[PDB]
Amino acid sequence: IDEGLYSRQLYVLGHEAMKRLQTSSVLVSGLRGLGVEIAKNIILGGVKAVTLHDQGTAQWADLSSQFYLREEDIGKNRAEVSQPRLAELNSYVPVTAYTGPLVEDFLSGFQVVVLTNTPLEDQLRVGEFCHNRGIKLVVADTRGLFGQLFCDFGEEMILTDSPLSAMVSMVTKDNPGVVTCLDRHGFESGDFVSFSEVQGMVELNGNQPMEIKVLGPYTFSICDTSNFSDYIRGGIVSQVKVPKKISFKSLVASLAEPDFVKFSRPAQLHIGFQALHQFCAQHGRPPRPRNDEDAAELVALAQAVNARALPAVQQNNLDEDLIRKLAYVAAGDLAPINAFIGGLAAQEVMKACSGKFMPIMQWLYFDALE
Amino acid sequence: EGLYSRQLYVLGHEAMKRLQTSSVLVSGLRGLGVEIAKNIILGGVKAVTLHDQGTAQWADLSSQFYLREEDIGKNRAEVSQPRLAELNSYVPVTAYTGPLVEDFLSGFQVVVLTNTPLEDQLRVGEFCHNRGIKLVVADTRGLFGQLFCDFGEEMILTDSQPLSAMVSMVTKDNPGVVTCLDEARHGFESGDFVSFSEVQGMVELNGNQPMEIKVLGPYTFSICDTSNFSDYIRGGIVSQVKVPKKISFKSLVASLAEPDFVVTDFFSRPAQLHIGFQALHQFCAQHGRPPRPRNDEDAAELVALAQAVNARALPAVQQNNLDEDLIRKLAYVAAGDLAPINAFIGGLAAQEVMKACSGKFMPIMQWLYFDALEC
Repeated sequence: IDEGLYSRQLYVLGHEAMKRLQTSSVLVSGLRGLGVEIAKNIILGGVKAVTLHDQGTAQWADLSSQFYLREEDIGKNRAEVSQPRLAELNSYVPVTAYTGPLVEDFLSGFQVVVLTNTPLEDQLRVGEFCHNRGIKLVVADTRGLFGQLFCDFGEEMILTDSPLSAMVSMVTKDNPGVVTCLDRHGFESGDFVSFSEVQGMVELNGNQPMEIKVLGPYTFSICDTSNFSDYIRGGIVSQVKVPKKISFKSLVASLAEPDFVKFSRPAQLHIGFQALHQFCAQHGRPPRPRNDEDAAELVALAQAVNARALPAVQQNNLDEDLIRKLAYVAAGDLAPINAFIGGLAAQEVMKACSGKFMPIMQWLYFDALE
Repeated sequence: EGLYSRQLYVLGHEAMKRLQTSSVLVSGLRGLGVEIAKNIILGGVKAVTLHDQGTAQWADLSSQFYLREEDIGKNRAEVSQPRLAELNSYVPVTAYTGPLVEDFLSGFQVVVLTNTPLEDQLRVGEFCHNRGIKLVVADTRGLFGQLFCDFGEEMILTDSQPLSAMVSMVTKDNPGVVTCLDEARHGFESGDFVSFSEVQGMVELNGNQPMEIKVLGPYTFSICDTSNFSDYIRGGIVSQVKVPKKISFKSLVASLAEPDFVVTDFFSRPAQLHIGFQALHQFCAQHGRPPRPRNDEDAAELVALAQAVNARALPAVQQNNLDEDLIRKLAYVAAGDLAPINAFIGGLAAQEVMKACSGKFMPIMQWLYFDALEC
């Protein structure tokens, strides 16, 4: 909408004005701490609908961080237990539970998929599918003090970013208002624009950036101006944001060729996280703290992961200290971390759900106590 | 003898069974506050007290998951409390709906302020600083977040070319004792955290998490218990990983005026938000409401308030050219109460509370300012 201005759309996207057309349905997979934080945020955010997927049952190790699980739930399905309490967050957002396999024609009924507590192979599988049939993917993970966030919003996303100016010769009081000037173009459509020094309709000056619709070299269409004051000559226009198609690698691709985005050494976490999946897949558990053996194993795995990695990621010297910290600190499931990363993950979902604002560039790594 | 990274987990709330020393006040039960509370309770602090004098409003409901439409008009702290109490049977949760008087405050080790007017933030912060009560201030204005920490001039924490020394002996004992002849040996003090490589015989020392050091003489110091290790044979290098410092935190009053910012300590934008937030507080105290979202006159007033805050500002904060786009944005923005933001800021603030209760770890040095945009 023309009336909806840049700052104002930033809100509506970030769950403000919840009773607005909501178009994207979301699968949140994995209902341990991380996923229930994400699902809670996402339902309060008011996305069209939300399905909670889990094939695992509630375990003692899950109780600490999952605020909707109790002692009376151990052994019952995590999604089925969480769904009633999550459904009560708001009347409008339908919450459903699915305990089946993430089969391709099931996933296909979704615009967004969040993966949590998911083995690496399943991430690659689900992710290549999602990327192929256009489903937007958020992958989120917490290993003690460390966090990981991935996004593939598909090889197409129109993103707003940020400067050429023109000199206002006239603007109408029409719906939409129509700006003019002397010899201005390149504004095209979808550009957001700001004003200053506009005599007459002073209201255009301090306004939010407005979406533009170019009609020609001298004229573009601004936000509706019917209920404003009449115009007089003075005034300059500027260009505040422009759209760009950003192309996203699939998870399988980005894993090998990762673009990174507060932690000082993400490529090493990246390597470290890979090795961690390899460890868990071997042993069936993460590394125990107070266990210098598991940590040595993880270092061996990290070294090999580093050896096999493409020249981009590949480190000349990998931080074995950092890897050992990751091993010793992998057992942990810590509410404040989950809540924090669950926060970031939910804004990713919201971005994937509408608006097209700039998503995390596939990989983000975090240290809590650096 | 928890090794160092095990210690980080314990601070985190990894084990809630072990003894808990600090009781916490969370004031303001709006969505940001309830988020912090819920995190801190799952985290297993000794005791939480929820404070709110205000009643559940329409705008409170989108965040603040516990509140529903039925709760409108009931006190936010009291509605929030039974549900919060179910999260952890080890953690006593109770509501208080009275004013923040000195008698009430004095019992707490850590006080968290959300939803608090500035003049109340400063009065409370002067008090907590004088008593050595650790303060955390957390705020959300739509897409913008604000985070503040005062852990007292009493705060000690460990931090990071690293000092190295050669090992002459390690006893097999509880605790084990290291003998070291290096001239470097002088740099190592009690409470340093230390790690090893190249140790022969007692190989279990090379793998381990950094352990805390107690110095016994000019040539010796005591590490973690090695009673069940293998006999030390020869060689080895002891390196200094972490080193304890005493940092002094400015109280909130002083810190408002001379802020140290973070994601700068782990340039103009936070200083400018700092101003905006100050401006925003003044605007709200005057109009009894925030700037309306579609109102350019509100936005232009905040710019004038902010421009004046800037003029009074000190060189740490003051700008030659104030980004009025940022201020106008913040005004267009203030109404917002977004769940993913409060959650994420509420995660961070909770980590801080944790550090305050049992932390030798680096809290936010002064202010952390956030915008919901990423590079």
